Amino acid sequence: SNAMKLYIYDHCPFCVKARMIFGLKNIPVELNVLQNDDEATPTRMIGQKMVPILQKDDSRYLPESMDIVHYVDNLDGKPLLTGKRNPAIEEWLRKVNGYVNQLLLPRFAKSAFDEFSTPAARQYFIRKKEASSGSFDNHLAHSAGLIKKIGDDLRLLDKLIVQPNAVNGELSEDDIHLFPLLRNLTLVAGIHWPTKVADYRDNMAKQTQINLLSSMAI
Ligand SMILES: *SC[C@H](NC(=O)CC[C@H](N)C(=O)O)C(=O)NCC(=O)O
Ligand SMILES: [Cl-]
Repeated sequence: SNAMKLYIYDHCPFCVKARMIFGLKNIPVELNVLQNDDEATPTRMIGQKMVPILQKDDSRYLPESMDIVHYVDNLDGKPLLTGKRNPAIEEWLRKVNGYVNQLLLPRFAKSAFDEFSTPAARQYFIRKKEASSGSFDNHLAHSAGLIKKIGDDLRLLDKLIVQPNAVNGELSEDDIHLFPLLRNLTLVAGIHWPTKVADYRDNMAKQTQINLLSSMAI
């Protein structure tokens, strides 16, 4: 038995990270999606508006995706995170995460994630992102080129994925960082997915108990 709760936004890759170990280890967790404009709830918990937040069995709260990942992986004394990391994956992720939000943010803002269920929450998101990283319409109008870019980058990634259940052969923090990106990329209609990338994406979604977004791709 456990009483763990995880406060999230469904679109947030850090929140996906925090959910992964629960799925991989079959540890129950109660997901609670917060409205994107809700400052008060997370502030009561941790003193700031940030997700993910884990509520531990003792009722105390733990923020920071990777701290949650390691706490939960370590709680039973037998971690699954046993593998080496590949500097090439860190580099690839840095490069892709540098431009990918031009595809993702405009699509998140148009999609049925629970954190955007109210018009106010959706507007809050749009306003904040557009005031920081530019026009959603401009980015959407550049989709063809951006889609070709991610397709090209995915072809290299394909050659680096060792197997569908571990990017480097044994599960590592590279899986924790890679899967959320691939999972959010399934919201982007038009991408050419290489075989090994698709197999890893599909298997990891199954093993982590985290849905892909293909059914609402746009
Ligand atoms: S994706 C939503 C945002 N979360 C984070 O960026 C978490 C980063 C932490 N360092 C981590 O958990 O690793 C977020 O909560 N945005 C603030 C907001 O007002 O939406
Ligand atoms: Cl990320």
